[PDB]
Amino acid sequence: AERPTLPIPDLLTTDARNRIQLTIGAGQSTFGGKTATTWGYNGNLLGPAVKLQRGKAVTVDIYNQLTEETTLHWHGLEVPGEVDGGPQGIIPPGGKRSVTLNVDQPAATCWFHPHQHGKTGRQVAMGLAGLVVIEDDEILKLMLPKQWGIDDVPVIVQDKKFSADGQIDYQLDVMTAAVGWFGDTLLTNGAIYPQHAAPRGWLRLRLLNGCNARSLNFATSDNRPLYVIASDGGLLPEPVKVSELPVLMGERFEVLVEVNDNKPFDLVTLPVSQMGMAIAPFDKPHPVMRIQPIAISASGALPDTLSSLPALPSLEGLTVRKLQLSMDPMLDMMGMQMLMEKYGDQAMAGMDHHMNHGGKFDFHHANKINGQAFDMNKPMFAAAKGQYERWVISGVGDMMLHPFHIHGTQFRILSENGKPPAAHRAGWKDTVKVEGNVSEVLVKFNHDAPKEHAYMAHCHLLEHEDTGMMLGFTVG
Ligand SMILES: [Cu+2]
Ligand SMILES: [Cu+2]
Ligand SMILES: [Cu+2]
Ligand SMILES: [Cu+2]
Repeated sequence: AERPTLPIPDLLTTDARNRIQLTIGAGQSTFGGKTATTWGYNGNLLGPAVKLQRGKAVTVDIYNQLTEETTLHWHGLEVPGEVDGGPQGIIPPGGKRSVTLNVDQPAATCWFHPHQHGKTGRQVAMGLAGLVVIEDDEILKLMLPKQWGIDDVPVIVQDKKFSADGQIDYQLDVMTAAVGWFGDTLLTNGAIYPQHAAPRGWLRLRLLNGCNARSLNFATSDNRPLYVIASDGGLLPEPVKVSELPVLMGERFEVLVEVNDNKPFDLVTLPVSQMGMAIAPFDKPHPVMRIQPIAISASGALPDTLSSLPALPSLEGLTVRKLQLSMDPMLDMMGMQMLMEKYGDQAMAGMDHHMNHGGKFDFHHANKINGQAFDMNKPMFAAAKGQYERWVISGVGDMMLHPFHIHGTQFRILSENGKPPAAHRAGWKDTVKVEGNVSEVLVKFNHDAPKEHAYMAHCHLLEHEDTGMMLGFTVG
C-alpha cells in the first residue's frame, strides 16, 4: 500500500473576539490498523498550531473535557507565571480556564503540552501536544518557505508502544522512573512513516522531539545536508549546515532541505547513545517520513543572514545558581537492572566502554534537584527579574540523559555538558543537555512569577520530572 500523507496540524488564529478555543478530550486513533484511546487538543490526537504575533495579545479559552485534571503549558513562550500553565495551573475536569498571552519575543516554533503534577509523562504519552508558531516583523522579510503544509511543515516526532489489545501501554514504574518511557513505534504528526509531497527547491521542516524520554538524531537517507535556520527560541544569525541534527526531548529546530525532481528521500533518525534507545528497530537508522518531490517550483529562499544575535555580556558579578540533579542510587540501579534483564546487552548498545520499606523508599520521589524531590508548595529560590543570571546544572553522579528546561525564558548556553555549544545550539535555547557532566546557561526572566504560580525548572525526560526532578522558582 502507499504511505499515508503527513498530517498537517491546522494553523489557528484568533476570532473577532480575539479568542482561540482549545478543547482537551479523549477519542480514538488508529495505529497499524488497531484502534486506541488517545487524547488531543481540538481532536483525538496531538493538536493544532496556534499562530501568535509579537506585540499582540490573544486570549485562549481552554476547555478540559477529560475526566481528570490537567494543565496547559506553552513550552518556549516567555509569559508571566500566572499563565505559564505549570503544575499549579489546574483546569478541573469539565471546566474551562482562559489565559491572555501578551507575546513579546522573536519569531520561533514553540509548542504546548500538559504539566499535570506527577502525570505529565502519561498525559503526553496519551496524545496531548500542540504547536505554537510565533511570527514577528523581521522573519517575514526573509522570504523563507512559508506555505503551511506545502513547503513549511511541522514534524512532531514521537515514539509509543502499545499493548496487544491496541491500547497505548504507558507506565510510570521503577524502570521508567530511571530510564524513561520509550517504545518501538515511531509516529510523525501521529502517523506511522508518512510521505510529504514537497515542491522543488527549499523545504522548511519545523522539527519537534515530542518523545517522553527518547533523544533523536535527524539526517537524510541520501546524506543531503540540513540547513539549520532556528532553534528553540528563534532564528540563528545565519544558517548552519549539518549532516546530522541531535534533538533532545522538547527541543525544536527549523531546517531547510533541498527537494530535487525525481529523487525521493527519507528524513531518518540515527541510533543514539542513550540507554534503552537502540533496541530494534532503533538499533539502525529509522525512517521518519518520505519526502516526495513535486515538479512545481517552491518560492522560498535560504538567505545568507537571518538575524542579529547579541553578544554575550560580561559574566563577572552575575548571580551564579547551582542546580545539582540527582537520582536515588538504589532506584537508578534497580531500574537499570530491570532494563538489562528485559532487553539484555542491546539496552547499552552504543554506550561508552523487593519488599515494601515504606514511603522513604518510594520511587515516586526518587529523582531530585539540590537534594529535594519537587515540592509544589515551596519554590526553591527567588530569581531576579530583568537581570542576567548564570545557572549551573550538574548531572555528575549518574549517567542518565537530562535535557534541562527552564520555564519563562529563552537563554544562551555557555557550556553544554562541559563543552562550548555547537554553532546551531549557540543561539536562543530553552533546553540544555546535562549528562554525567555540567552545563551553564545565561538566563534572564522578563516576567513575574509568584509562589502560587511559580516557574518550573526541570529535566524534560518526563518520567524523571514526574518522580521529582523539578523545582519551582519565583521571579519578582
Ligand atoms: Cu516550558
Ligand atoms: Cu516542556
Ligand atoms: Cu533527567
Ligand atoms: Cu516544563
